[PDB]
This record gives sequence, C-alpha cells and structure tokens, in this order.
Amino acid sequence: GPLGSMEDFVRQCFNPMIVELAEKTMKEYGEDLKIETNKFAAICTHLEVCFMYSDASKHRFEIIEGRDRTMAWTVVNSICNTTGAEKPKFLPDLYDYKENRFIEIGVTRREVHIYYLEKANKIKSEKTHIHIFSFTGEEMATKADYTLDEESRARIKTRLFTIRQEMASRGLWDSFRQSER
Ligand SMILES: O=Cc1cc(Cc2ccccc2Cl)cc([N+](=O)[O-])c1O
Ligand SMILES: [Mn+2]
Repeated sequence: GPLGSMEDFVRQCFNPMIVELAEKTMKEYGEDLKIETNKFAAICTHLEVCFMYSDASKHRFEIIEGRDRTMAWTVVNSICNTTGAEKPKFLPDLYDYKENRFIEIGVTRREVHIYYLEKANKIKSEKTHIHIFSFTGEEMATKADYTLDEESRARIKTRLFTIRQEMASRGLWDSFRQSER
C-alpha cells in the first residue's frame, strides 16, 4: 500500500525525550538521521528498552546509555572506583548494583544466538552480563540468567511487538528488518 516515512514514524511513536537523546547520539557519532533513518529508529528502540529495563526495578540499576560519551565514561569510572568492579573496555548500558556487574543490552532483528555470540566476542570482558531481545519475543542471556522476572520482560517484548507491527502497518518493516549492520 502507501509507504510511510521512517522519520515520521519515529517522531510519532517514540517519546520526545527518547527522540532527542537519539538525535544527540547520532550527532555525536557523526551520523545524519535524515539519511540513516533505520539506524535512528534502532537507536530509539535500544534506548527505550534500556529505560524499561531500568524501570523494571528502580534503585537497582544505574543508567549509562543515553548520557554523552564523556559523561557516561565518567559514570563508569566512578562506579568502578566505588564498587571495585572491573572496568569494561566498551560502554555498557546499565550497572546492576545488586549483582555487581555491568549489563549490555542488545535488540536485534537477527538470529539471537548469533547476535549474542557477536556481542560476547566483541566485548572481550568477562563479568559484563549480556541480555538480547529480538522483535519476535526471543531472548538470550548470559548463563541463562534473565535478571528480570517474566512480567517485566513481557512488557519489553510487547513494546517491541507493537513497534514491529506499526512499522509493518506503514510498510516500514521490510526495509528496517534487513538494514541491520
Ligand atoms: O542498534 C542500535 C544500537 C544502539 C546502541 C547505542 C549505542 C551505544 C554505544 C555506542 C553507540 C551506540 Cl549507537 C547500542 C546498541 N547495542 O549495544 O546493541 C545498539 O544495537
Ligand atoms: Mn551501549
């Protein structure tokens, strides 16, 4: 049918705060949202998932993702100096004060196991916990430890489904799904 604009969709369906943060991210990494619209959408999605993940248990998680890079690294350094946790080589999305480990969160259109393996290879850290969500409800987590209960993760998955099917409703899904990497 009628093909829609990804930028319009992103601005209509994501919270304005999230949008601003995503724009800030893309500016920071030199990417133009006006052209890299799928990347823009993905960054919004990943941000929202990180925030929902944090929100599932307030006072447990420090949020790293969303801050400017220097600020984020400052926070990471602070957490390491305060808790004695090993410094990660790449910027994680969260810190878990309860389990005393950083959390890397992935959101993928690809096969979750493969994606997980790529992440676990590309962090080269050992204590950082990895949690991968797909748009079809699949999950993959380090040591099969999923951290949050089924209801919280169900909320996350449901949001992902909503996004996927509104995109599909606008004819955006086909392009978005294969523009990964
Ligand atoms: O897909 C977008 C995306 C964005 C981010 C945000 C981000 C975090 C750190 C550096 C650059 C960027 Cl774009 C992170 C991940 N990730 O960890 O799977 C992402 O998959
Ligand atoms: Mn990150």
